[PDB]
Amino acid sequence: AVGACVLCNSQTSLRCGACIRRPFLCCKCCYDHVISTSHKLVLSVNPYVCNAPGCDVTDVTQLYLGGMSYYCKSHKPPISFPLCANGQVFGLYKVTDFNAIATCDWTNAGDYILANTCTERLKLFAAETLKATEETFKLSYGIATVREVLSDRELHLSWEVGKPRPPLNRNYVFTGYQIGEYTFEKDAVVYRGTTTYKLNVGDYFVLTSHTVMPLSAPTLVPQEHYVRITGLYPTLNISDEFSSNVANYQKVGMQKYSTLQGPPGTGKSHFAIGLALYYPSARIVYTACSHAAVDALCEKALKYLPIDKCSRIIPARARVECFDKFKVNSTLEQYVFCTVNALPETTADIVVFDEISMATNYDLSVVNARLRAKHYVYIGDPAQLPAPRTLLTKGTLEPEYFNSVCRLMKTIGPDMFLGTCRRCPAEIVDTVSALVYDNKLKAHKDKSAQCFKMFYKGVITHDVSSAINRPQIGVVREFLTRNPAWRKAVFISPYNSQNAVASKILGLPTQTVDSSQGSEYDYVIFTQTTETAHSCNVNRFNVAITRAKVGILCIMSDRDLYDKLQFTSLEI
Ligand SMILES: COC(=O)[C@@H]1C[C@@H](O)CN1C(=O)c1ccco1
Ligand SMILES: [Zn+2]
Ligand SMILES: [Zn+2]
Ligand SMILES: [Zn+2]
Repeated sequence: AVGACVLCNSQTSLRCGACIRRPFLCCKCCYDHVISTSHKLVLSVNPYVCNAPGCDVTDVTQLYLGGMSYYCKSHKPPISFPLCANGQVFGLYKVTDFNAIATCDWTNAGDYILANTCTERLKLFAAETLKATEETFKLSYGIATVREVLSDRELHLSWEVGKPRPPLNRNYVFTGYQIGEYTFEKDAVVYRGTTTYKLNVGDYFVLTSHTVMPLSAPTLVPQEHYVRITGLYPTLNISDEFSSNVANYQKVGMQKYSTLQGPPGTGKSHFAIGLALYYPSARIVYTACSHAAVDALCEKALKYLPIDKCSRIIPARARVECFDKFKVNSTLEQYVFCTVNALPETTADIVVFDEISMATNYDLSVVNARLRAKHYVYIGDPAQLPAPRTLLTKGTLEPEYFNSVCRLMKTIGPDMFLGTCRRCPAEIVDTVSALVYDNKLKAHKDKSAQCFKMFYKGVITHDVSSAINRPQIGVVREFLTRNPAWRKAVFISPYNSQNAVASKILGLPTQTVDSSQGSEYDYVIFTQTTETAHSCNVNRFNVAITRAKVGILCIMSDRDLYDKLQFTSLEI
């Protein structure tokens, strides 16, 4: 019970017993906490509760010190001192923002704003607290039981009465019972098992709530600026292919950490892998939150880096199919590609953390705790999608509040910015450059004259809360008959239920805006489906239209985003 104050580091025997994390609070801070919030239980070796038998007084403001013991106003001895007095709570070794983080339910955006504007120790407190709250919320959902098995990829479920049903999509991974993790999509429903198993009737599935470990390392280490490249040894013979990033690679060796903003198709993977060719002796650990982002770094490394010095770290609890061309789980190889949740405890000359808009402050801290590096490089784009905040229902979370890295990129600017989009036809580059990049993103490709927009509200239907717009899919079908080259297009929408309907009617491969991030396709057909804050989110809109290399067809619902699209308008 002897620890350090989460607000001023002063040693104390006190912990808040009403806080879900039970943080150590010193005498000065513990008082300021209990007197301002509903939190009145204070813990030490022994809790601050009335020692008199049968007495249920646990409020520290109603308790006193009777010799070396604690009693309430009804049981205290004549010579007794209040525990709460003189701006302090008695203990050993004798904040407005800490109060709000400790008591908030994490359903408002203002909660996440505070979690990113507070001090560094409060960012960790905020991140463990939020993650613990997100986990305890998983238990609130009802158990799903197999009623009947139709085929190898379709079934019917029975839900627990009195408990809400969790939204059916890929963002919700059930744990089957220990018969492997499973996922669901919309009485015909689709079952998806990680471990192949002959679907058992009666066997149940439950969202496996994982334990929230405490945070020790900061989100960002303290920044250091050096006079020369430190601990890294550059080449002189540097491939012309990567010469455009030499000044930026040197910037990386002259700072403890650096931020890189890379809009879609500006060369982020190319920069990440090229940094290994610039410091050829350096041991680089490549990390991201998702397996897809780590796999995209593996694909780029396979093309430029020696395969024998690469290793893809895969957790023994192998959830989904990932990169197979490196030696698996060899932590000591020069190049280690691994998700944040699977990071081993090791050191590196450079740590590259990719897809930074998808990281939370919890992930930022874990990386600093498992990896001790000479240099840390954060790559991503705050104009792209953030990690889903399952508890957030009220307010919109702005890019400067995604995490510490995003906050820096939106306030003091990124250290480096990849200014030329090489993927998209100019119509798309011109649209997103004005929308989210302050006109600083430039097009490399010409206008393709294959970027179309159509304003068509259709009819909005719902599969619970996930939306469907069948008339917008009907407009796509009409378009495909008249433009059969577009049959090679990927259908994209902000809703999985819209995607499910379009998969059956159009036969095109399907992808939500959120799962399309990081990928590129020749042709994209996007239906906005609705005009909600979700389908109108500028970061989501930016990701949606920057997936295309050649052509895009946008069937729009919102007049605003439709008018901003610098595309050829279509009629019907
Ligand atoms: C990369 O951006 C382009 O290619 C743009 C859009 C394309 O339609 C024409 N273009 C020109 O730069 C240009 C200058 C003079 C005549 O055209
Ligand atoms: Zn304190
Ligand atoms: Zn508390
Ligand atoms: Zn009492």
